[PDB]
Amino acid sequence: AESHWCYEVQAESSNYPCLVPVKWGGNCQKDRQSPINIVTTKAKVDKKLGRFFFSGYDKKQTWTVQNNGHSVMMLLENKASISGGGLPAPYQAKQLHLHWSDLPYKGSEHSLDGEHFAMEMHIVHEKEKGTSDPEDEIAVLAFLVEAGTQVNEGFQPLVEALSNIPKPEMSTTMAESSLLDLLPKEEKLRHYFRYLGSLTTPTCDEKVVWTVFREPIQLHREQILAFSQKLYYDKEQTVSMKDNVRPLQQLGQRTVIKS
Ligand SMILES: CC(=O)/N=c1\sc(S(N)(=O)=O)nn1C
Ligand SMILES: [Zn+2]
Repeated sequence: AESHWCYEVQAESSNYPCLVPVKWGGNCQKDRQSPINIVTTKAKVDKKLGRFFFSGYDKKQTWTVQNNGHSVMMLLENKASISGGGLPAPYQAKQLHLHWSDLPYKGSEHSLDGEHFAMEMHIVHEKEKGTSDPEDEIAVLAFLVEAGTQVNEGFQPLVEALSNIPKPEMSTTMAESSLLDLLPKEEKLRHYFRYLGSLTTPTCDEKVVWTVFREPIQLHREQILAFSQKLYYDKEQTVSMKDNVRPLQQLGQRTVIKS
């Protein structure tokens, strides 16, 4: 590898050389990659995909949030977990991070019926294994974010914290908030899409069971813009953090199912 991985926007916005997505190493060139476009009418209903159970999602916490140089990430340190969702085990929550742009019609990694959303939020969980690595070691819950004029009060603690972590490796503490504050209303999360894929940054390991919820989070345009306005890819603050999005990958011979 001749330089550090980057997103296209970083290569375009700086003279410092870096490895763009089509040139990424690791497992990034293998054939079960994410994100993908989901043709919603072609995903078959699987009745075994029931409701999710969220643990620790309703509890108010003061989360640590940090700029890791390619996103903003909340550290969930196993303080939450999930089960159900047609998942084979409970999964422990590790981190939450986001991908975004500064235009309403792009910013998501996945697309639904060829539509990208303003952001996409990933909550990353790790499988509770038994004795008897796997294709489903990691469960990522993906939520699409739609831009509008509705102020999302739940997001405010996160949005306000952004001012405090402009540069990579900076961390801060968010005001009291729960994970549910960040999500659509729980009852609306019964409809989701499911497929097997990869992590969307190097080394892009093919060990993710993906869930993409049908119901979008509503965020005000200016709450979304706060991400590109307050954050930077680099300590020199030369490239505002936005378009931290991997281009679409081919489904190949994989199948997408839905609840
Ligand atoms: C270690 C870890 O969780 N990193 C991640 S989370 C992730 S993502 N964007 O959720 O698929 N991609 N990568 C590389
Ligand atoms: Zn992600």
